[PDB]
Amino acid sequence: GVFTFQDEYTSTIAPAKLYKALVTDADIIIPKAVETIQSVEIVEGNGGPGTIKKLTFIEGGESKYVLHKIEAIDEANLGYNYSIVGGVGLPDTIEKISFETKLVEGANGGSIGKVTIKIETKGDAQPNEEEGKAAKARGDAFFKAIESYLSAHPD
Ligand SMILES: COc1ccc2[nH]cc(CCNC(C)=O)c2c1
Ligand SMILES: COc1ccc2[nH]cc(CCNC(C)=O)c2c1
Ligand code: NA
Repeated sequence: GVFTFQDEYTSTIAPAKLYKALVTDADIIIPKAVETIQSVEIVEGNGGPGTIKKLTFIEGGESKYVLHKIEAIDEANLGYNYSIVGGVGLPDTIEKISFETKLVEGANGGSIGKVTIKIETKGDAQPNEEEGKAAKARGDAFFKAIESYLSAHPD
């Protein structure tokens, strides 16, 4: 099956500066800002499409990682697309999960962060609702931590 999900986040922060933190300078900023993420590193590639990044994080007290493959990166248009290509544990019935993200101008010089998630499953399997809830919350917390960090570090 094929399933879509969307979420949106608002910030008082300007979109180009949020995108620099989230994407350009992600390998430095994300582990500083996000207290459950230990590291974000390039496993292979030059930063462009095809690049594989490894995000190491703690969950339930246990060290885990996930691998992200960069699918599109467009700084001019504040766009970044990636799919999950590996990690700890099993996908179970999840064949594929990709993300499409964009930042746009929001209220009073601020931003809106838009994320579209596309999940492909085996046959008639449905995406797990408890894991969806957890993912949704993680996304919220992630975007919020980045905002906190940038605010606490004017520039
Ligand atoms: C969670 O909210 C958003 C919103 C707009 C976004 N743009 C770019 C990213 C970063 C995507 N990097 C990772 C490791 O997921 C993003 C996140
Ligand atoms: C609360 O922040 C966290 C904590 C652990 C994590 N592992 C992986 C991600 C990336 C999350 N990116 C998006 C677009 O949802 C992550 C975020
Ligand atoms: Na961290």
